[PDB]
Amino acid sequence: DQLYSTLKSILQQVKSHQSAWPFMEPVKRTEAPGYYEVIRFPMDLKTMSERLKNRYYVSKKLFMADLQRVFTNCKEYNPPESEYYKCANILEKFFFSKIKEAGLID
Ligand SMILES: CNc1cnn(C)c(=O)c1Cl
Repeated sequence: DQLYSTLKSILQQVKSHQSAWPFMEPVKRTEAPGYYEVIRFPMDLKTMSERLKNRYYVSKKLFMADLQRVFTNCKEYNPPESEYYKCANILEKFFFSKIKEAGLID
């Protein structure tokens, strides 16, 4: 399947990015005590990798939703000038450039 191959490529490029490090695994409670009382829909790149493997991403829309959720969680939780927020905006720019380069559409 060509969608799977394209999404796998985009996701791995995102994961290899220097600004992806905060988003690689679920936020640990020890890193942010009470995070899971605040953030209703946690998401991270490890979870997305498994979802990709399990053939969840049958559309661009589903893939976009999860990656975008990584960023919105980060911006909802963290101050605008925090390193985490800064990484989210850098990685989001990159993400959208990868979507465009792949020609990924609905
Ligand atoms: C390691 N990533 C983390 C850690 N703490 N918080 C609050 C975050 O939002 C993220 Cl992405």
